[PDB]
Amino acid sequence: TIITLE
Amino acid sequence: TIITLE
Amino acid sequence: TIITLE
Amino acid sequence: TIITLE
Amino acid sequence: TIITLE
Amino acid sequence: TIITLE
Ligand SMILES: [Zn+2]
Ligand SMILES: [Zn+2]
Ligand SMILES: [Zn+2]
Ligand SMILES: [Zn+2]
Ligand SMILES: [Zn+2]
Ligand SMILES: [Zn+2]
Repeated sequence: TIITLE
Repeated sequence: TIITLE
Repeated sequence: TIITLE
Repeated sequence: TIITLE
Repeated sequence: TIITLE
Repeated sequence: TIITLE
């Protein structure tokens, strides 16, 4: 699982 | 699962 | 699992 | 922002 | 921001 | 910011 917030 | 918010 | 906030 | 995975 | 994985 | 993994 990948969760990314830039 | 990939969740991305830029 | 990867969680990233820049 | 809310991201939830159960 | 809330990120939750159960 | 809250990050929770149970
Ligand atoms: Zn993954
Ligand atoms: Zn995936
Ligand atoms: Zn991983
Ligand atoms: Zn919110
Ligand atoms: Zn918040
Ligand atoms: Zn907070």
